[PDB]
Parts: sequence; structure tokens; C-alpha cells
Amino acid sequence: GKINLLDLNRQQMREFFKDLGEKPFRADQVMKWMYHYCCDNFDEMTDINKVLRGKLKEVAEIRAPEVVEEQRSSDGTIKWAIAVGDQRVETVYIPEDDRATLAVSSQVGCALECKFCSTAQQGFNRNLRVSEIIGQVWRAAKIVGAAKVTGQRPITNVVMMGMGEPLLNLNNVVPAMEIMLDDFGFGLSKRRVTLSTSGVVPALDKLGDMIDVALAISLHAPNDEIRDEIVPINKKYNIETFLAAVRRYLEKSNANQGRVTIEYVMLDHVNDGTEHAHQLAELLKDTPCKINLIPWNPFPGAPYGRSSNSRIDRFSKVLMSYGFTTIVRKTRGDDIDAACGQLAGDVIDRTKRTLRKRMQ
RNA sequence: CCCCUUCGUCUAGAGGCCCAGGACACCGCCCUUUCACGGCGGUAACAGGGGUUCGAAUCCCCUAGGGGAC
Ligand SMILES: C[C@H]1O[C@@H](n2cnc3c(N)ncnc32)[C@H](O)[C@@H]1O
Ligand code: MET
Ligand code: SF4
Ligand SMILES: [Mg+2]
Ligand SMILES: [Mg+2]
Ligand SMILES: [Mg+2]
Repeated sequence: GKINLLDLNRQQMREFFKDLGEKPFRADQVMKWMYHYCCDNFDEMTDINKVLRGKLKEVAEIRAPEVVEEQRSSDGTIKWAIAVGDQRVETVYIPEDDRATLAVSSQVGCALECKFCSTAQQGFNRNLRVSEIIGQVWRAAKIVGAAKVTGQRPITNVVMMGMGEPLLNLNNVVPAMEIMLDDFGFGLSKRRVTLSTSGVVPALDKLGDMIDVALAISLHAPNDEIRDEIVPINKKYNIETFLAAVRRYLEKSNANQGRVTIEYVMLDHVNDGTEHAHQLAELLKDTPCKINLIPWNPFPGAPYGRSSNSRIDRFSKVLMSYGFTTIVRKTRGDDIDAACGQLAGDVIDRTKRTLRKRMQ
């Protein structure tokens, strides 16, 4: 029953050190070792006297989840499977010219049932602990830091775009993000830590009272009827209820700089027509934003196709004629099922999704 | 008895190069095309106090807070 320090943000680690009679600055010191240096062994922490180091071994540990698989894409993308009990979730490293980004998982699977997502096909088991979330970053930083490969930069950006809906795990997601932003943690910017959500609107309001981070929304449709089909949570919280919650978040936010990112997956002949772009432009006219079009990444048994490049191009041309910043998300790591939406992991579904499927 | 303390974080520094330079963070402006959040700016430190010197982040003394040898 040793306490894992990877579960604690700054505040909780101060109060940890206040107990057992130590001063607040110890929290600062140990976090620097853990996060600036990827240190999991108290012996190596020269900042601290040998008495307090031997004392920490008694009551504490630094335990990130194990990497059990690595795959490398031809485009530079790396996917790691991390062991989480008997199950697994994925972490994805994305090197770009001027930056490097890590996509992190928030849940063991997902319970939201989006029809175009491989993670949904796996079902849902549970939420990840803080240590299991920030541990992905820790473990990726250590692996990337060791092998000094050409064009393989340290992590500058983090996206909550792995397995699971982050807003359904605020207890653990928020503290993990706090450690990403903390100067004594990873020291990342507000503006380059982006949480993506499908729209759990009461939770988005809660998020606003807890932490300010960059925000992307999984819109994927120009109207409620199409969205009800592909992103079922739109039935409980429709587009306007969601867009309103977004505008509330933006009002308090330095991280978003006045703009939400609109995520929009391009499904062939479903939501991808010129007609739909016009309707989407109208829909977003009162929501300051940037549009990120995502070519659909396939998975086994999916009833969709990827929008052709010409259909995507015409869709974006339309949007640009309405004055919207419009970017096609380059597909990264699809040769190793690491592209957005292809993260299957290894999940034990607790929602009886399989036995429900056969009973129609 | 010996070493350590420079912007929020990590650092450049060796008596005039420094009213202290950089990276990232933070803040601000812009995003009507750099986006798996993009572009450009701006604020910001010599642990504290007192000596030495024409001149101190730098040399000396004390104090506060960390290590380390007997
Ligand atoms: C991280 C973003 O990826 C989207 N997403 C989910 N599944 C897929 C898929 N098969 N292809 C492309 N994008 C997908 C999201 O729903 C979210 O907005
Ligand atoms: C694979 S989706 C990851 C982010 C979030 N669950 C969303 O739908 O936007
Ligand atoms: S898309 Fe994001 S939310 Fe919808 S299912 Fe896949 S993961 Fe859960
Ligand atoms: Mg300092
Ligand atoms: Mg940005
Ligand atoms: Mg200055």
C-alpha cells in the first residue's frame, strides 16, 4: 500500500509532505526529479538528505504503467500499448517539423458508442487513474528522451485524443493535465494542451471551474439528425446546447484565445457534401472557431468510407469562402492503426455490448 | 570545516562584454488559409543585508535556506 506519487498534483503532494513533517518545497524538488528527469528511483535525488530519501522508499513509489508494445509508422508516428491491469490502452507520439505531440488515453475503452470510432467498438471497462494518464506522458518522454533520433523532438504538445471521453473522467483527467502544465511537472502551455470532447455539457461547465486548457469539439455534423446517428450523445445534449456550453468555456479562457477547434470527420456521402458545408457554415456563424476536417480512418467492420480528396477539398473551399480557418488534419500513423479513432487497445467490455448486439 | 542559491522553470556568466543574454512557461495581439491549436510580440531575475573597489551576479563578512566530508 505504498502511495504512488504519479497520482498527485502539486497541491496534493504539498499536503503529502506536510504530513510526515516536511516543508512544501520538497514537493517541488521531487516533481522536478520525476518530470524534468524521468526519475523513478529516490536514490538518485541528490537534492534530498539520505534520511528523507530512505523515508520515501518506506511510504512511497514512482510507478508508471509498463509499455508492453511499440510500433513505428513510416511517417514517424509511434504507438505504445501500456499495461493497465489485465487490459491495455494506447499512447501515440506524433513528430512534426517544429513540434512533437502526444495523444493520451483517458479511459479503458469508451462508453459513448460513436459509430465511426474503433474505440467504441471495444466497449468500456473503467476510467484511468491519474498515474495511468500522466504516466503515458512520463513513459513517452523517457523513451523519446533516451533515443536521440533525428527529427524526434521532446513533447511540446499534448492532446486528449486517445481512447475515451475525457469529460467522463474529470477526477483523474484534470489533475493529470495540471501536472502537464506545472512548471515543476512537464511545463507545457495551456494553448498546446488540447482536450477533445463529444459534448458532455454539464461536465464541460465543471471543467471551466477547474482548469483552463485548449478545447476541441467533436462536432462531425451540420445538424442534429445526422449527428444523432453518428454521435449518439447528441440525443441527450443537442448541437445548440453544446455550442452554448462551448461559448461559456471560451469566455473564461486564455488558453483558447477566443477560438474553439471544430473537429469534423469526413464520412463519404454522409456528412461530406457541398450542401452540408453550407449548412455547417450557417451553424457556426455565432461561434468563433477554427475548423479541423478529419479524413476518416478505417477500422474492421465499419459501415463507412473515407471521403475522397476531391470531395474534402470542395468541402473546405466552401468553408473558406465563408471566412473560416479550415485545416485538413494530416493522417498520421494509419499504417499501425494509430490514426485518430483507430485505437482499439485491449479492453474487457463491462457494458455487455456484444450480448446486446446479438439480441438487436 | 567545505560546496550550493541568477526572471515562473531551466540556464549564459570568471572585476568594465551585463541598468544582466537565451529557451520554454506566463501575459497580450492576430488566426479571412502554417493547426493531432497555428503566427508575432511584450512583462519578468542576480536569496537578503553590509563591506572592499573608480566600478560587484562575480571578491570579502554576516544572516536565511539547501546539500556533502569528520
Ligand atoms: C480525436 C478526434 O478523432 C475523431 N475520430 C473518432 N473516430 C475516428 C475515425 N475512425 N477517423 C477519424 N477520426 C476519428 C473524434 O471523434 C475526435 O474528435
Ligand atoms: C477518439 S475520441 C478522443 C477525444 C474525445 N473522446 C472525442 O470524442 O472528441
Ligand atoms: S469518439 Fe471519442 S467519444 Fe465517441 S467513442 Fe470514440 S472515443 Fe468515445
Ligand atoms: Mg532560480
Ligand atoms: Mg493556439
Ligand atoms: Mg530582462
